[PDB]
Formats: sequence, structure tokens, C-alpha cells
Amino acid sequence: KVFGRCELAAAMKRHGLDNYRGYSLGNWVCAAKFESNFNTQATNRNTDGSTDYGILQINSRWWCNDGRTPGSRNLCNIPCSALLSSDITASVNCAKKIVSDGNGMNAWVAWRNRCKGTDVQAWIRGCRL
Ligand SMILES: [Cl-]
Ligand code: NI
Repeated sequence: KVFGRCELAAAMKRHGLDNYRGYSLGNWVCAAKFESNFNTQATNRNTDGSTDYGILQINSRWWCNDGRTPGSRNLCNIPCSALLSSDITASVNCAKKIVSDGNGMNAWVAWRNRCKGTDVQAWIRGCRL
């Protein structure tokens, strides 16, 4: 599924991401835009052999099992394919674990490089939330 900006903002809010660990909703929408272009089916292979999955590009080395990443820890206890669903629940639940892991949203390279320190609440402007 390819979400619209406001549609995704609303779904993320309903799943409790607004101000989760102090990160306002715009941060999450911005991260999703630059990680996946709002596409739940996005996948990208990394140089180390792991793969990133879904709207928030969650990595198979640590967070989910894709059956081809040796030494995967599968900390979210889910197959990576679950992160590609039109229903973002599994992605949100896993992301909550990631952002609680110490480095906050810096875990997402696109967030650090393209969202951090910008006016992220532009991402939710005009939305009926
Ligand atoms: Cl933080
Ligand atoms: Ni990545």
C-alpha cells in the first residue's frame, strides 16, 4: 500500500506514535517519507547482506527474520514479510522497540540526515488528526 501523507499521519497517531519517546508525529511521517516514500512494500538490500523492510525500513540483522541473514537476532520476533503489510501495526510495534533502544530516532539514517533539526511539523500540516 502507498499511503497518502495525512492518511499515514492518522494511522500512526491511532497506533500511538505521536510523542512516543518524545518524538512528535511529524518526525515519524518524515522518516517514513524518506525511508520508503510511504510504500509498505519497500525493500532494500544492504552491503552487509541484510535487507530493510517496509514503511520504516526495518533491518533483518537485528529486528526481524528473513531466513537469509546469518546471525539475525530477530528482536521484534516477527518474519520480515509481516513488515510489508497494508496494516502498519507490526511495523509500528517494532519501531517502538527500536526507538527505545538508546539512540532514539538516530537509528534511521534518513531521519538523521533529512529530518532531524528541520521543521517536521510541516509533515502533518493541513491534516485532520
Ligand atoms: Cl531520544
Ligand atoms: Ni537502512
